[PDB]
Amino acid sequence: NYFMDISNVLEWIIYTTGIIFVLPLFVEIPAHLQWQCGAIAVYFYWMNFLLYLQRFENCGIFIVMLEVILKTLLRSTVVFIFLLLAFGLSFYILLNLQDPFSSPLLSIIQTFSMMLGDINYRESFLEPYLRNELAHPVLSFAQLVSFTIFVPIVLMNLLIGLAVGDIAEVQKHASLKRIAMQVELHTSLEKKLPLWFLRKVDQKSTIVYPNKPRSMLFHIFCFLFCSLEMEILKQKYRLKDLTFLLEKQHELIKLIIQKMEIISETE
Amino acid sequence: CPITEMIEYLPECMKVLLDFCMLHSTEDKSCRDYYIEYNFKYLQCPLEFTKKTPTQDVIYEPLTALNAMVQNNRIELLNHPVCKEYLLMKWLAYGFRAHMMNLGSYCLGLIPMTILVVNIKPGMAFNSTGIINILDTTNSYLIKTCMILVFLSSIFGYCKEAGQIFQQKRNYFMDISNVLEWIIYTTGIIFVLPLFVEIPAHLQWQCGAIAVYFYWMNFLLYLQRFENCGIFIVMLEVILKTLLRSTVVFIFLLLAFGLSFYILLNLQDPFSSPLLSIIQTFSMMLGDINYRESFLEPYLRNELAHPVLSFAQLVSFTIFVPIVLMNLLIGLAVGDIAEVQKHASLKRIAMQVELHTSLEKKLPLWFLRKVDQKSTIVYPNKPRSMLFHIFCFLFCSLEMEILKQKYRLKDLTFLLEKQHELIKLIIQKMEIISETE
Ligand SMILES: CCCCCCCC/C=C\CCCCCCCC(=O)O[C@H](COC(=O)CCCCCCCCCCCCCCC)COP(=O)([O-])OCC[N+](C)(C)C
Ligand SMILES: CCCCCCCC/C=C\CCCCCCCC(=O)O[C@H](COC(=O)CCCCCCCCCCCCCCC)COP(=O)([O-])OCC[N+](C)(C)C
Ligand SMILES: *CC(=O)N(CCCOC)c1nc(-c2ccc(OC)cc2)cs1
Repeated sequence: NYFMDISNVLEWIIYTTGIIFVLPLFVEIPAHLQWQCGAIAVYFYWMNFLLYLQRFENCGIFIVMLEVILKTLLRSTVVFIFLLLAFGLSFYILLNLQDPFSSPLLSIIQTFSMMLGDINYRESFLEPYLRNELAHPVLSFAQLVSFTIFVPIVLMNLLIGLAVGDIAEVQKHASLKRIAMQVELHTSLEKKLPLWFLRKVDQKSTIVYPNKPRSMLFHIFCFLFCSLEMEILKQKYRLKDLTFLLEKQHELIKLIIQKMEIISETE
Repeated sequence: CPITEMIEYLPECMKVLLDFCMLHSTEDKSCRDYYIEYNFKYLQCPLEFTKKTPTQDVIYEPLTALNAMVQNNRIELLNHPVCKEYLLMKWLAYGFRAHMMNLGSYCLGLIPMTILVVNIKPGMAFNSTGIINILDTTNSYLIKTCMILVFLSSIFGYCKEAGQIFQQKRNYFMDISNVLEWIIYTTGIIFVLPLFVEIPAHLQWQCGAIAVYFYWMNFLLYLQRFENCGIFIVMLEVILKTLLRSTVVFIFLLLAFGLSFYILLNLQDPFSSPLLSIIQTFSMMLGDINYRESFLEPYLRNELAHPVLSFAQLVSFTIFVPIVLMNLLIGLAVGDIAEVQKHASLKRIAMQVELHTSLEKKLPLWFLRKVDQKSTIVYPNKPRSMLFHIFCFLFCSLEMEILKQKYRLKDLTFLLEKQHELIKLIIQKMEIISETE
């Protein structure tokens, strides 16, 4: 049941790679492989260490917001791939004589770096144009203005709007989510402990002295640790009771007319 | 028809009517032989009323109840499991095959041009026997077949497009997808023509650039038919239309700053011509001002005519365009995306049911009689049929209450009026002795 879990996979990568980084105390290994593994291990240790901050109360809401934004980015990745591959192969054909666009894969990585707005207009477009070093100059400037309109303007603002919507959705229900994570942590931890330890550690009542201060280190830890629908439903209940009582009263009045005595008002 | 009437007026009774269409077999969820049956007898008309007939004057569009539920925004009925199984059956009947055929007929022209680009150095003239610089062999068997595939795909695209010309009859003129197909087909023809007529390499690569741009740009429009992707395409459409509405304010403000910098900074190379100055200010829009290179270092060498006016123009440009205008575009994008995601879950199922009800009107009636079904049987205990697992991994109210309140209060005041009339009748017919005067 643990196969569809990324935390297990991160632990596998960390443990194997940290084994290979340390093995020269038994078996001699070339230094290239050793530092190649040390890089991946030091990356994934501190990357995995964010997942242990989810258990705290002052931190876990940022981790769950980061999770939501990252999943939405994973949903947009296919539009990213196709649009970026379009612009990358177009710049590969247009700007072949320059060093950043020599290979197609280098051109794709260059357009991915140009995504944020580092276009390098003067170095790659203008100064080759003033030295007659651009084949197809008009097509090149038209490609430049089309790339500037599509990717850094439209797509980035799309990501910003998606992030704003997701963060508003998360912070709609933050205060319930915090206490839900705490009670889930305790009710999952309690199912594994033995029963005699539960009988020996629990309590049934607490006594709090508000005048006496609590027990320096605790002060530093405290510094680091720092409805219409139900109303209309009640309205509906009261109106239903009202119409029931009025029906009974109407029946009694018809009984009065049925049993009434009429003299000197007939015909 | 009363089913459409129930969808229009009382949808919560249609919910119960759909609840009668779900049958549980053994009422034991642990059994491996346990199943449930879905019946689809109320969701559509008989198929004879669908096709136009000289005897039957009236017609009905296919998927009747689903179209009626889409036009009345009854999403709680669309999320009912009988409707989900109905769309799943309708997709596995004929939708997947027609969709994969329509995608493959385009991908057959898409792939070989990308192969032909990434396996030939640009700028060189290439022919069926190889690359001319002397002739380079050892790839000619691949290059020849790729050029033949692109040529054949382009001429069959012409034939399909001319069929749509003689079919649609000038209603297709206000459509950008037809125009993109025209550009793709003509330009891919011109990129491949040296297997018949010799063409200079400059025109050949000039056409190859435009073709490889517009193939992958057009290929985004075929992702709109999927469910996991099309909402991004429609959000991109909305944002791009709003940018097209703001383009005139862009043009006037940018032309102001461009001609001002053309007059001020004439001695520098990026502002030599007026059109180059306009393109330079358009590039400076995002925040790449080049303060040190264009403003400060000419000032410390006494190379600026009008220095005070130049720095005032710099601070005015920095305030207007990268601060105000970009934040205006961000606010417009946030509002439009919130508006789209207000109605996402209805829009997805609406696109799916529109795709099926548009595809079904063209198929012949005997094929409809031979492919459809009336009931499905699902075994929840037995897993479905590796490749399917990879495909599943890649594929992963106050107003009505106050209205009811108003109805009940109106009934209440009607009954109280009748009761008041009866009490006045009691006083009219009552007998009074020993209480008179
Ligand atoms: C030209 C190129 C163009 C390319 C564009 C492509 C664009 C596409 C971009 C991104 C899409 C892919 C995202 C990859 C994983 C995201 C899912 C995820 O972690 O969310 C969830 C946590 O979310 C969090 O809040 C945790 C965040 C920390 C994890 C970071 C590890 C990443 C290191 C990799 C770097 C590798 C590089 C190595 C190089 C040396 C985990 O999933 P879950 O099951 O929901 O929750 C279970 C959580 N518990 C219970 C386990 C706690
Ligand atoms: C100094 C300069 C300053 C200038 C500032 C100017 C700023 C102005 C900027 C932009 C305004 C102009 C935008 C042009 C078209 C936008 C309309 C459009 O596609 O929306 C809709 C789709 O929307 C989508 O979601 C599809 C998106 C993909 C299409 C990309 C093709 C563009 C390539 C061109 C590049 C050319 C360069 C060539 C160079 C070699 C299509 O229209 P629709 O009818 O609503 O929907 C029908 C959709 N179906 C049914 C067909 C599916
Ligand atoms: C409203 C609609 O979609 N239906 C419901 C179908 C369920 O009952 C079979 C319609 N029914 C008719 C109809 C007309 C004539 C005949 O021939 C006997 C059958 C059904 C038209 S739409």
